[PDB]
Amino acid sequence: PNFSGNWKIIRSENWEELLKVLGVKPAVEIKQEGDTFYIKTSTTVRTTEINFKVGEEFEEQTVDGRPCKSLVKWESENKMVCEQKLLKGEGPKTSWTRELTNDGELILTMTADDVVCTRVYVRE
Ligand code: NA
Ligand code: NA
Ligand code: NA
Ligand code: NA
Repeated sequence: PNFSGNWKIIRSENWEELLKVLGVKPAVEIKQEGDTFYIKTSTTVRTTEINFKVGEEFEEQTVDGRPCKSLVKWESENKMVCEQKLLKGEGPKTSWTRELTNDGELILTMTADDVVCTRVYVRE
């Protein structure tokens, strides 16, 4: 399945704790063509865009905001996983996953050391 769409958030669990264990309502637009992705995430006041291909390193930021090199792999046909490494600093191990349900929900998880936050999106 293909992750393209305009995605609205419907659930969120542990965002502040991801935030509270770390230092410190986004809409998401995805275009996927094969293994190539564009993901734009925005709130009312902030926006960011990433471009990556599965299996190719790229640069982005950690939950707490620090510069990182990322690499995405497929865990299955419906789920991708991303390992991150800070470009400069020491820190918690951070990563994220995105997967699609058969019903077309997009589930994001974000992990910072042992704390996991889950966000769920549907297409609008
Ligand atoms: Na903190
Ligand atoms: Na970030
Ligand atoms: Na952040
Ligand atoms: Na980290």
